Amino acid sequence: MGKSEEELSDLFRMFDKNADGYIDLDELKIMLQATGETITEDDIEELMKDGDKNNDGRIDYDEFLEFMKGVE
Ligand SMILES: [Ca+2]
Ligand SMILES: [Ca+2]
Repeated sequence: MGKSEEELSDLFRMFDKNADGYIDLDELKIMLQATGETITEDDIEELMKDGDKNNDGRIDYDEFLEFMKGVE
C-alpha cells in the first residue's frame, strides 16, 4: 500500500513462519538458516529482548510495529 501501517504487516507474516501469530526465536533462526550466515541462538535471544517490549516471551504485531523500524 504505502499509505501507513499496511507495509509492516506483510513483513510480520514474513517474520512469522508457522502462522502462530507472534515472532519467536524459533521463527528468527529459520530466517537465519535461509540466509546461510553464522547462526547464534544467544544473538537471537538479544533480538527477542528488543522485540518483546512487554516481556511476554513473544513478539506480537504491536511489539513488531516498533521492532520493524529497528530492522529493515
Ligand atoms: Ca510466529
Ligand atoms: Ca512480547
